[PDB]
Amino acid sequence: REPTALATAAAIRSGATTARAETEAAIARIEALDGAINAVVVRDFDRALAAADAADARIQAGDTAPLLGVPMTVKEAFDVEGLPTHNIATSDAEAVRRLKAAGAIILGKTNVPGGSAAALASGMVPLELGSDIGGSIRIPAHFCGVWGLKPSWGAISSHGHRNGAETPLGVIGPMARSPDDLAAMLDLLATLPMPRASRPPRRVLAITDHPAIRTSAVCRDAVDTAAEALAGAGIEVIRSTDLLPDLARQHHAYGQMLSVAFARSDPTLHASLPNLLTWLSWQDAQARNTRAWGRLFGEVDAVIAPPAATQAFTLDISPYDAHLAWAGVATYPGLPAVVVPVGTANGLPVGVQVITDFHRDHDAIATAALIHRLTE
Amino acid sequence: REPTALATAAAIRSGATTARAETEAAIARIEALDGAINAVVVRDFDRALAAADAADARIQAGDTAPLLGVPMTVKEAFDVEGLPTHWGFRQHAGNIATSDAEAVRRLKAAGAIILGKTNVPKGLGDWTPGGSSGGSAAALASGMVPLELGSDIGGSIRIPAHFCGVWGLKPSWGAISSHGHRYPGTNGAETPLGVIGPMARSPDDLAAMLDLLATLPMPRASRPPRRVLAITDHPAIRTSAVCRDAVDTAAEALAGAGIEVIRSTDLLPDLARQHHAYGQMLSVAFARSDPTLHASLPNLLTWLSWQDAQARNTRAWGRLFGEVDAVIAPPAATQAFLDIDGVASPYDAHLAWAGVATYPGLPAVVVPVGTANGLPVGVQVITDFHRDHDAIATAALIHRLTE
Repeated sequence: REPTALATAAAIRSGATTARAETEAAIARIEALDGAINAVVVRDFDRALAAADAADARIQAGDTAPLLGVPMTVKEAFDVEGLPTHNIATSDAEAVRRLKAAGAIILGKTNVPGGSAAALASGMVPLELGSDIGGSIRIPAHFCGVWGLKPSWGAISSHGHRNGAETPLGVIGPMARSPDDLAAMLDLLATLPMPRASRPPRRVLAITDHPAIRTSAVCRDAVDTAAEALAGAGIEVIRSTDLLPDLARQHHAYGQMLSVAFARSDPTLHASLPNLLTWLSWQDAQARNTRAWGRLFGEVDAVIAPPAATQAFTLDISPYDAHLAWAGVATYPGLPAVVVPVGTANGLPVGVQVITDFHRDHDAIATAALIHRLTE
Repeated sequence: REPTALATAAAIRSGATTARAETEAAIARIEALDGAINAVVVRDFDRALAAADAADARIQAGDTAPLLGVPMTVKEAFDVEGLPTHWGFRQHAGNIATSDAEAVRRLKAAGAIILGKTNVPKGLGDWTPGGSSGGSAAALASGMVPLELGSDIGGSIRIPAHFCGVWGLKPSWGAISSHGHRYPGTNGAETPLGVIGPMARSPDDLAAMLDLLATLPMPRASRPPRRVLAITDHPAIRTSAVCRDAVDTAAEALAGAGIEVIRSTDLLPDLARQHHAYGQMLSVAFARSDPTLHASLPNLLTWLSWQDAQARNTRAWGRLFGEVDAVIAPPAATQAFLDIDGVASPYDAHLAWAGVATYPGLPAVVVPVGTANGLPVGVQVITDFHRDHDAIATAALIHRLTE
């Protein structure tokens, strides 16, 4: 039941603890627990302790930065100066730069999924930083019972996260065990200030079935539980609308675009890339999809849905993207989506994803928080 | 000249005039110039007066949205609800915009009155300088209206502003939504280059417009600049003496106010390579226009590689902006006197000065700095990505100092 990031920060500021203590304790927890959970695959414990010392000095000098002294890890795909990335990074990723400027201590990097989600769930650290490579923020968060924000496309710079430009599906985003933690991370990471949460939602679309994959009853029931809780608080919940984009076609288009990213990654598959004119048509359809979602969001304030179809589930040197169907609902149009834990079933976490309109990230967090409070 | 937009808005707020009066006056000024300047090619005067009435009601109800009652026009490329956008229908009603472009929506919400739409700027060799040829810039320069709204992929904000002696912001890439705007002849690949932006006769006007138009809040102006790079030569084209001298005038004014002006730096990205890469991207954006461009389309891997190089370019500019606060340069190679902002080829040298800021996505303000040979001449002020407000402030400083 370890404290939140904001709680740790305020405790360091108030003199109830120090950055050094928090870093020492987190190292101990990792060494204790990572024995059995191999999450922290790149350790930077000595430099971290020295940085904790630096942060303590800052605190004593009266500095008031919102994550000062808070230990954390980040996905191994982020450059951290002097650590390896799949090759030694000569500079920090932009997101890492911003986290350090806010005072956080990077203890090391977690293995690609859910490393980050495991580190959070096991209590090792209160903050983490993932990236949406096929639902790699939301699905681990759902599997492991923690919180994740897959932000609006382009909200946060992915410079230093792995030859340079932003990709039309990929985003980086915060993971935590608290919505207030997510919100503070978003405000630190965002290139430009994101709109503040508006009024509580008045109407929500709840969906439980996706044409591309069968969803388990547990995941469906979780959405239903959330829907009923919202209804009970006087929010109107609908289950169908003419403004819902065609999810089958959307999922097909998502898989096409996703396969480009992975075809480009290996020269042997370079022959199978589409031609430029096809690519430009795919980008136009993506843009249209975003606008279609915008129209839906003229009628509803949020969409609630499964994060994934299930709960948590060689001599050779994936084509199958239907497990990503639920992730692609938000990813393809670039909409923000928060995964929130809503309980355990069969001794395993289950969450719900809350999708809002483009740039309504803060609302996704607030509505997720509302669901959590109403579901206890 | 006529008052600025912010001056008009304060006069309406103070009760010195009304939106109705301002709209009546602007209509009269447009009609007065029908002989010589036909820039307002789509007119919506009746609905405008009713919208002026609405704005007056808002004022009476205590609203203080910053453009309330201020008349304006917008480039004909923008959708305005109830006015023609050519949608390809072989009937009238099919070609009527059913909604405002996002930028127009924002302007109207802030209280501006859209009287109508201005002709797209005329091309190089088709040219108040030029009469109507400047479109938005001509409407501003002639005093018809104090606010305008343009779009710029190869200079159609900056260069008309320079030709006509008015102000324009080519914002940071992505700063303002281009929903409801269409670059004729493009195929989606113009998206990494094109921006929409405000035009006015005042830096304060530009700054207020930017804040109303911006999707997300833009950083506030920081301290005054301490160091500026002045450049007068581009490898792809010869620049006229007068355009060079304008930069020199601005440089000397800044220097005289104690700002350090340099003329060279190791951190200046390679303008020749950048100009070539800009032309390549334009040749894809406009490939629908021409069988030759269609034939010479690259493969996808090459396209994606061009986008990576563009991203690297932006960062190279960022490194330059760790040492200087602004770059001042010609807006264009001359003064006044398939279609890519007035030119017929993606590789036309006349785009050189436009490309300096366009390719990396940097903000650039064009500011009038006087007249030579009886024609306006301006300077473009380029700042780092998202430092739009600094571009405007530095432009404003230049203007004050060259009085």
